[PDB]
Amino acid sequence: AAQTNAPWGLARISSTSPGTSTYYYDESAGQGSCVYVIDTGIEASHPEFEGRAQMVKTYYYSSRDGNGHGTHCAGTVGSRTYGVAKKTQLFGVKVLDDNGSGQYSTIIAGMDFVASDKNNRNCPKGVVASLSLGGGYSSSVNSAAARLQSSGVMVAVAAGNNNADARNYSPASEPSVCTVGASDRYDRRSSFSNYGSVLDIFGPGTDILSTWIGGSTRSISGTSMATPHVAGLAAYLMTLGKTTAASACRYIADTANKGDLSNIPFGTVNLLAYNNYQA
Ligand SMILES: [Ca+2]
Ligand SMILES: [Cl-]
Repeated sequence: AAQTNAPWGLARISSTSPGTSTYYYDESAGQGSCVYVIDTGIEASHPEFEGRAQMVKTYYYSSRDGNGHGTHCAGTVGSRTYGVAKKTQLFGVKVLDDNGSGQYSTIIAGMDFVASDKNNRNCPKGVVASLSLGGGYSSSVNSAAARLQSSGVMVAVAAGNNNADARNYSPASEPSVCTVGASDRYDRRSSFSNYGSVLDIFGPGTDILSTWIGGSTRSISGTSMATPHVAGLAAYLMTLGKTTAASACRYIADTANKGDLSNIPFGTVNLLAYNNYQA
């Protein structure tokens, strides 16, 4: 299949060079897989989700997404127009309030919940978790992410928007998970993106068009936007049976476009997520 006039991020993730506008992908579209979006929630009623999204847990007075950050990320995972895995199942875990903030005790609880809840769900192709959040270093938050990954869940986390080494940010600094950096439409490192040895892969994270609350859309930037590209790619590859949750991040790195990115500090991987689709 192909999506003409697709957002640049999707087209980039299916091409070996920048500047294209079509998104080539196998029509399986991650069907059978599940992606947990641990964020500010999801506007499950958005027409772009086609009823494939639903809230499963909130730690606040409502499960409604009053911020839009979570909805934006969920859309890059598998919305009809702006998603990587257009046929995946989306589950929303609300660990951040409508101001995009939340305590580490809540975020940890949210991750333990996904490790157990997946046993109630029908996900024969695998389970993915997308965490577009993070803060200061914390071994407990790192430990929770490692537990989630260990439980058989492909965990993807944002590297942070500090233009610094991700070693001082959690759960980004947890080596056992997949830490995603951000790049712009010209194969340059996003000026805000963090770097470091702990980074595993880069993704489109500058000027990313996706769904927003109110049945609308808008373009924002951040490693929060690059992580869902990788999460959706994982669910996509896992449906095709090319990798597993335990080795997905490694498979994406071995099949990535290498050397295309610029402004990559020495010691940081120069890898760009890529589906390697052939008709
Ligand atoms: Ca890693
Ligand atoms: Cl913990």
